[PDB]
Amino acid sequence: DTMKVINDPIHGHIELHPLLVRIIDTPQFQRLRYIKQLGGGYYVFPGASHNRFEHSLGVGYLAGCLVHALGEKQPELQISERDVLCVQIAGLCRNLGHGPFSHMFDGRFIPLARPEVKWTHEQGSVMMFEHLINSNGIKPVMEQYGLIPEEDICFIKEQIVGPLELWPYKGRPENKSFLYEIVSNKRNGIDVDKWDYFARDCHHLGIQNNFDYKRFIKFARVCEVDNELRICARDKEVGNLYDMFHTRNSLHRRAYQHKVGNIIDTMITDAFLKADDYIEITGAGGKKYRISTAIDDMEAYTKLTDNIFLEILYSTDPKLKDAREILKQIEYRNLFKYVGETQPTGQIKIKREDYESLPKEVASAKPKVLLDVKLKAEDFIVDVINMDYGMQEKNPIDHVSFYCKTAPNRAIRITKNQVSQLLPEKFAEQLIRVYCKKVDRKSLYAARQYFVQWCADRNFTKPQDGDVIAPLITPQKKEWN
Amino acid sequence: DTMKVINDPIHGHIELHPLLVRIIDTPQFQRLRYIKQLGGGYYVFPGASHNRFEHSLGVGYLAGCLVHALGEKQPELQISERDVLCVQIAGLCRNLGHGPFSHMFDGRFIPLARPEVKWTHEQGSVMMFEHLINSNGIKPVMEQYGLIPEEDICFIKEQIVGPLELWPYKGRPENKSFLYEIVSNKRNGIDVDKWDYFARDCHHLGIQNNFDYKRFIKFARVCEVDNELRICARDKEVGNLYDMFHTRNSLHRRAYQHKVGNIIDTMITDAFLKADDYIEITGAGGKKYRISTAIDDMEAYTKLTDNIFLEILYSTDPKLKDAREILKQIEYRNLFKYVGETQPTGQIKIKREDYESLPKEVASAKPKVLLDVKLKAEDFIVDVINMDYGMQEKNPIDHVSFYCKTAPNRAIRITKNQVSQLLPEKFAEQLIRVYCKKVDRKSLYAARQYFVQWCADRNFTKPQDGDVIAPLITPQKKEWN
Amino acid sequence: DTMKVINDPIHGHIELHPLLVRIIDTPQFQRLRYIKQLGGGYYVFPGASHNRFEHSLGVGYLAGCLVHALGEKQPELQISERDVLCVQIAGLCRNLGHGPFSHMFDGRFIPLARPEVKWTHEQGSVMMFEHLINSNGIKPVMEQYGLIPEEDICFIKEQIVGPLELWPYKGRPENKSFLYEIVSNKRNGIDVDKWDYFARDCHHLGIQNNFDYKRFIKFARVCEVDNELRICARDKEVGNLYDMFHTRNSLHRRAYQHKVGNIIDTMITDAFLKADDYIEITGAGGKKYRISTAIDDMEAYTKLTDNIFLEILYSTDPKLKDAREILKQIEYRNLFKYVGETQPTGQIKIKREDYESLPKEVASAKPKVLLDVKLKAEDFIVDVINMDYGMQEKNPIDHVSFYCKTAPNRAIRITKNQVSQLLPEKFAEQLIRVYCKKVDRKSLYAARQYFVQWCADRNFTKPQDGDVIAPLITPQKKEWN
Amino acid sequence: DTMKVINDPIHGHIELHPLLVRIIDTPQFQRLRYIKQLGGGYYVFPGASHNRFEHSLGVGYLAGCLVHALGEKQPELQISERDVLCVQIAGLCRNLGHGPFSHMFDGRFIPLARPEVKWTHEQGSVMMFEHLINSNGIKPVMEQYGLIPEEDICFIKEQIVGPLELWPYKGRPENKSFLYEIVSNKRNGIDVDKWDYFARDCHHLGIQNNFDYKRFIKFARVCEVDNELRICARDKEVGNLYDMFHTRNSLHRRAYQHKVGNIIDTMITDAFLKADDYIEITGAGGKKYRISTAIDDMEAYTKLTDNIFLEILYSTDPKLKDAREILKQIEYRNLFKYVGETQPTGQIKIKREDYESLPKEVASAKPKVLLDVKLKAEDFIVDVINMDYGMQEKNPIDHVSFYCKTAPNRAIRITKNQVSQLLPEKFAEQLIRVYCKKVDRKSLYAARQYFVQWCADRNFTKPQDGDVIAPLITPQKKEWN
Ligand SMILES: Nc1ncnc2c1ncn2[C@H]1C[C@H](O)[C@@H](COP(=O)(O)OP(=O)(O)OP(=O)(O)O)O1
Ligand SMILES: Nc1ncnc2c1ncn2[C@H]1C[C@H](O)[C@@H](COP(=O)(O)OP(=O)(O)OP(=O)(O)O)O1
Ligand SMILES: Nc1ncnc2c1ncn2[C@H]1C[C@H](O)[C@@H](COP(=O)(O)OP(=O)(O)OP(=O)(O)O)O1
Ligand SMILES: Nc1ncnc2c1ncn2[C@H]1C[C@H](O)[C@@H](COP(=O)(O)OP(=O)(O)OP(=O)(O)O)O1
Ligand SMILES: [Mg+2]
Ligand SMILES: [Mg+2]
Repeated sequence: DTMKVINDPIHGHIELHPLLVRIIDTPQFQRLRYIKQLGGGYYVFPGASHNRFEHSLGVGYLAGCLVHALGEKQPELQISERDVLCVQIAGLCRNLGHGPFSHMFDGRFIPLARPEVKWTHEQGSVMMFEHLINSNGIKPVMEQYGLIPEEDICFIKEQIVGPLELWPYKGRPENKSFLYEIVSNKRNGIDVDKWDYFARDCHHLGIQNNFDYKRFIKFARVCEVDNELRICARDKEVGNLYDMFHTRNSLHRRAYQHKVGNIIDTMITDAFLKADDYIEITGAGGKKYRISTAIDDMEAYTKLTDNIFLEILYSTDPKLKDAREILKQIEYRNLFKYVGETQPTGQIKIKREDYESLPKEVASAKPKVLLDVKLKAEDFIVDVINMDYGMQEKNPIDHVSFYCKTAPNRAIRITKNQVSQLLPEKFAEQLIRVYCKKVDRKSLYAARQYFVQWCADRNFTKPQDGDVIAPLITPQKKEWN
Repeated sequence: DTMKVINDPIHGHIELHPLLVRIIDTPQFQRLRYIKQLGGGYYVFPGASHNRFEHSLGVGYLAGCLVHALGEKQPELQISERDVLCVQIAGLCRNLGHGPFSHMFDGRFIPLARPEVKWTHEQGSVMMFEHLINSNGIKPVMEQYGLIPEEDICFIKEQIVGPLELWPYKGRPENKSFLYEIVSNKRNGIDVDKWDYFARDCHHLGIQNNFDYKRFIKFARVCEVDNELRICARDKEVGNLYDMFHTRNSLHRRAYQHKVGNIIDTMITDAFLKADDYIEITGAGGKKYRISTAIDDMEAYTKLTDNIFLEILYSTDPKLKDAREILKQIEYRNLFKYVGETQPTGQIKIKREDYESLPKEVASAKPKVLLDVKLKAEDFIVDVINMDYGMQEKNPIDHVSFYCKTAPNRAIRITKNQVSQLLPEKFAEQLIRVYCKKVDRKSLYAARQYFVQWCADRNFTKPQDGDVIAPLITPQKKEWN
Repeated sequence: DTMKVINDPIHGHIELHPLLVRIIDTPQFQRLRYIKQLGGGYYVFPGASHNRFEHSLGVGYLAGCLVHALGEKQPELQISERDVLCVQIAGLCRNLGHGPFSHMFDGRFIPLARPEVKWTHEQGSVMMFEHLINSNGIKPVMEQYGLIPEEDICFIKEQIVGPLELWPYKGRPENKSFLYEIVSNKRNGIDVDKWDYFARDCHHLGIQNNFDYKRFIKFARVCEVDNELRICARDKEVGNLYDMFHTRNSLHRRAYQHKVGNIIDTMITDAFLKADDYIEITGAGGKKYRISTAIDDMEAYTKLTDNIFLEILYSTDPKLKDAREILKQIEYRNLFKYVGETQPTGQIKIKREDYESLPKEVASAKPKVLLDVKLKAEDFIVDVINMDYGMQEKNPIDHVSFYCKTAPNRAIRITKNQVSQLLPEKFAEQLIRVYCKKVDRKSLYAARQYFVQWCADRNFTKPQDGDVIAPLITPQKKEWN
Repeated sequence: DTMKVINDPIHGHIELHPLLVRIIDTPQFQRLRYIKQLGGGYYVFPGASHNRFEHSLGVGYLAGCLVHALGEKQPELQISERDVLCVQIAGLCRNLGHGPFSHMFDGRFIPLARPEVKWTHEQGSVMMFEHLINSNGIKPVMEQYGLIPEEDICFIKEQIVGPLELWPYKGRPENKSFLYEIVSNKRNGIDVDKWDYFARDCHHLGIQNNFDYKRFIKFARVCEVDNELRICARDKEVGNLYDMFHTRNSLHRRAYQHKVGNIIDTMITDAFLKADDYIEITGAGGKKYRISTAIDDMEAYTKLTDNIFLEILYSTDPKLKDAREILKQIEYRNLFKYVGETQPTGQIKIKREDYESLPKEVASAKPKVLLDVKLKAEDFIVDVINMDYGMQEKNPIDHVSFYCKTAPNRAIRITKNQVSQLLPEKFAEQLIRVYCKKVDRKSLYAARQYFVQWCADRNFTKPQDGDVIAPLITPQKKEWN
């Protein structure tokens, strides 16, 4: 075995060490070719045909770039080939746990199908990784290339999911703490995963990426912070970091949370729920699993991909008729109709436990307007989106360490006010989208009146088109005009 | 209904007329989302996740751009909105007949599964188009927007597949002849289909595109040629056109005929053949079809996409065991091994009827070298590739008309010698690739000796690495050294 | 004369009407080839070799695109070919008044050389335009293509500089008000000039552009607002507009106000001041002008370009020795040294009349630290930069009109709170940079102590590296720590 | 001093070793900021504002990339940091000898002004380099970083211009022969200089680059060939190399030899010739030089840049009136008129000594057509362009060595016939362009008749528009029709 070269449109020619090739050439990894990165986003942005596979290669490549760069600048860190390979493998493998249509599956479907469970793609990645290693005899190959499976497997998993519980990590000691900041940065979110998806998603979406990760890599250094060795950024690059999160937020606003992409994800989720009793996936020892239970057996999960969509769409079984009809309405573009968007005001924050009650509230509103139809709770969908800088209300740049050119080994902190007054005052907000499942002209007119009335009753912000869609409703609220 | 905007990474924001939206939002068209543009190419170029869907949008867009541009420069042509819509629809729909993995299906699978049939994606496109129109009530909508279904449906089909047999077309008269040169140019191959795939494939492959279609559109004009109105290019742009075909050939050499992408297509084709008896696809009136017969019923063909690959891979049926094993070997990257490449010499041309005899010839060669194993015909795959400028031995630029700035309405011809002596002397050639199905070190060593010996016996060109892979064989042939 | 095509790396093949060609092919316009778009920026960003010439072509092109797009969507506006040409010409000609090194000349040099004068490149553009027309016999050519010089020349000038003083414009009536929003938008700054520079500067700088003007053009419409016809943007595009200004601010932070690019501009300005007595530029009737007075005669101003830099650098005249030495220090990269950056706190705002007093304040600070050298006012440079969203403290999106899909003719307003809580709370700030003209190690150490002490005394923000450069100074200030 | 980072739009963030920074920050190098890469090309392609400075940085960067890559793959080569720095410096400095408007100066001007001299930019680069080193105290700095000035300066110069005289080089021995193939490859032309200009020129021209140098670097290796260690390319990459030269030839056809860019270069050259007696450039010890003699004194040559154009344009001296008028006609776009293009036939090859006789031949032709004016030799310009693959009639790929994956240390040769029959049969040709200095309609009509008659008399190829521009002349020649 020798090194392979892969040509990636985003990063160019990437070299893969033979051990990485071995990990990649397994059913568990190759599975990612059949999972769209952006789920339902492809149904709005036709360039977004890309899958988790190629993103994982990129993440693995960049993880290697950063660890190599640090080793070259700072030989005193004693970064070994072994460390590099482990960081690359964690990079390659942090997406292994994704399900059909990526975030649709763990963000919408599993929470509704198995409310009692607490599941994340991160956890799934660790489980799939263990399955990949054991099913394919990778441990001996790791030993052949100088890795120590016991410690290094633990390291790799910790890089993906955090401590499997004071230094809380066992795979490496504090003197190598900075290695835990590369693939999945739990401290402030600044990691190579973002860097790849910014660049790759932009390339495919047809929207231009504003963040320069190559620059960041050039200016990164390791310094001592509170008895840990951590990655620090050059002081003057702080603005670029603020911009990185701004870019992330723009991408969510323009693409990842696109109102129609989301309703498509929602429709697909509904079809999966209606199919979940009837689709069987064979796992370990021939045992049969459902879409919602395949997460319990990695052998079954290996075979759970976007393919399920087409299996349902092309099914002839009358049991799958309701699920199949939903997908067919997607194809004919008879989608649930977007009614509008609003936001909470002041300190008001909508809790997850209240999401189910919201359609009922909308249907209970009593707009003083003449209506041909009356709508019921089940006619409304309410989608609540939490937008933030990756740390709820917290500013991630408060959790970043910097260095200055006159003392490159001395770590410092930079506050928001030392950067600019043009920065956000808050770092989190919620958007509420409302859609109507009845798509005829009269139902939609009515849905608009209910929605705007509900916004007024709850003291939410005025929808942007409120005066046009509900001219009889908006004047009651002085605050709006 | 009003016009929709779609954002495409290649062309930007494309406007779609409501009638086009209606055609697009049907199962027949949306199907193209599940068919990879480059088939097995994705297994070599991980950026090439793109599907026929987005390519079709682009072709439809560019077709519109060119016809609009000509109408704006030359009002005297009397190009109508009706003409524009018809050309856009033909652009959109010329890929409707593609099967799983695009060219794999009509280039390898159908020829082996149904040798008696003569099938092409072009023919399939016309059938799928008719099916799309009839199944979805499109005719009334066409009338609503000023089209005349009888004439215009004929025009659209003729644009895709040529005369459905003097002027041989019925959908438009000779004064609109130039319209037939936009979507699928049967005269010289210069059409909007190439322009989109050059740009889109390059974007995804990570290889840079050298052809500027926007420039070409700016310099295009309609002039009278032999009592037809044809599209002419500005004289000085002739070099750019030679370059366009050079680019096409480079793309085939680097990507579309990549030796490993082709062997993956071949392995997938073999799995399909082994599954063909057992997969059933439901068509019109509940009748059941096979992969190879789905082409006879468009209702069934609608459901025949890349999904078949995963249906086989994930199958548990013991009947599908052999097919499923082939695909699994793809996942583990245990692929048939490439042995080498050579070309015929002089006037020698390999005929299609002789393709089957070639593995037998290779196995019959008697290299004077010590071999642990003897290989048989069934161990060898011989792939013959015809590379040309789109017209067999003919130079397509001999079939292009030009105009000069001093007389923009007078069409002229330009010969190769009026352009450059650095151009090709021939416009067609054949490549022969040999692979071995036995992948162990000793079988591959042997396969190399047989292959090189066969090249020598047939007086084919010396493989580039011949002296390295078969040092005992190459010296016998004086011609090589 | 017929239309010319130009190939631009940003916009592709641009078509130029013959009248535009005639305007372009004059000494007054071609001058712009010898004036760098980014001035001293090229000395930091080596890709920024681009000149005002090519930017002007782009602005003229985009101005045409927008006016054409609006006319095609809304024929009822009665936009004429004449209107289009006039808007294109204003676009082409709004940069004609730039001087050597663009903003350096009217932003730094003229204010210091001729404090009594009030001069702007805008004013210069109008003067140069009039000169161009009269010197080159353009009026007859304009009449030949259907323009009415009296009204249209007025219109063009008004588009550049605003009313040459109710409806305050004379070149077009209120029903064509929207035309005044294309080239130089005095209401909110959203114009084609920005669009071209964002794209072109980014292409040359090596920083990626986040704003999509093509999208914006597609969604733009004209609606009635307060008895004027104005350009409106689609409601949901409001986020993209906020982002456009954010992008502009990032470009200023990263590139246009780069600390070293600015000090280079400052050094060049100083050399020009020292040369201003001795360089003579011949204007109308052989009369001689200086660099600072060439603005009074357009014939002389025509010959005032970046060339002055080299004329000084290559001079042998002993009178120009001091000016020439400054430029030589640029070449050897012996630049004034950047000491640091800080900002005012609270309501504090530095007025233009106080800029001269600032070096003196820095030199008067009394840091309690042992210093080998004492520095004087003349050793310090203080550069005060006003950063905003183009309207001082005002939010430009408050001055934008929108429309919604359900009523495309009805203009509406959108507030900040209807968009996001992640937006800036303020839209303007000031940055203060300090540099030292003594570049030796001991002077620079001292300069750092003075600077930080001055920040503390004035209650400015703590410099980011303050604790490292002045550890003995920073602890006195509790606010900092 | 520590390493600097520069952001280049083509290569990204490039790191510069402190010694390189010192070389760059001198008047001799910074000079290159005032010399356009493409000369008169900017007057046709307005994006091509780029200068030799930024190209030199890129060449220096890529030279470092390649030497680093080879050292990392093959530690047994013993490539030292010293070797790397020397190769970078040669890359940085191989453009130091370019004159105003780059190839215009050594390709047109010097050959006409100083026919007796044999001058090339290469020679100029060595002289400027020596001047740079000596004038700026660089030798000590080189010693400080481990270079040995005697040997290393010799090595650097040899890399630029070849042996200054079996192994003909003194700066390194045969075991380091491969180092001489990086910056300026005298064997086959495949070097980092091309790679940068392909990418950078394309970026600025608005034409897309087809060659992937990063790929080439990844597949490059050093192997023993005829008792030298040389750079070898992977066998299968041979097609990409053919394509690289095809790309180079396309760029010449489309841009570098653009008919109008060339006539502008010719006009500028004529102005320089007319100014050469009167412009004085001050060199060593105050001595005065002319444009054509500044090459004899590097102090003077340091000050000879594109500035000369503007010095002439802006001059008031009546002696410079004729030169100044030529440049003014450029600004008004009153250029010499292109008449047509043709090529020699068969074995016919035009020698340099016959270039001067060609205008006379054109004027002596006797077209049997009625002409209002008779034209003289001095009215015609004949531009003869030799287009090739960099080695006259020779195929450079015959001078490239390859390796195969099965024996990476064994160098091999590949012939054209082992690659493709679609490759050129010849590797050199000549183009003849004719222009007329009389631009009125009747002169140009007449010029066309003379030109086509001359083509017919000389048995050159038929101009593409021949039948249109000279319908009475073309029928006499049966060969044409
Ligand atoms: N000419 C090319 N230009 C750019 N990318 C290419 C080119 N050829 C192939 N690629 C891409 C496709 C793959 O991602 C990657 C692997 O390339 P390739 O060198 O063809 O691998 P290989 O496995 O077929 O060759 P090998 O015989 O060396 O193993 O490079
Ligand atoms: N900010 C953005 N930048 C670039 N492209 C975008 C942006 N938002 C959406 N798109 C792309 C994705 C889709 O292919 C296309 C659809 O645009 P959009 O106007 O969001 O559709 P829509 O159907 O949601 O609008 P409408 O509200 O009229 O229905 O544009
Ligand atoms: N092959 C090419 N690709 C892209 N741009 C090109 C090409 N050739 C020329 N250009 C650019 C340079 C100019 O900006 C613009 C003008 O092209 P060109 O057609 O050569 O004008 P021209 O004036 O020389 O031809 P004409 O003979 O029509 O007057 O296009
Ligand atoms: N935010 C940015 N993004 C991209 N390029 C940048 C950015 N800032 C600066 N550049 C460019 C300008 C230079 O070509 C190169 C390095 O600039 P910069 O890091 O600011 O140098 P510097 O000399 O100001 O820093 P210092 O001297 O503080 O080490 O990168
Ligand atoms: Mg391989
Ligand atoms: Mg610096």
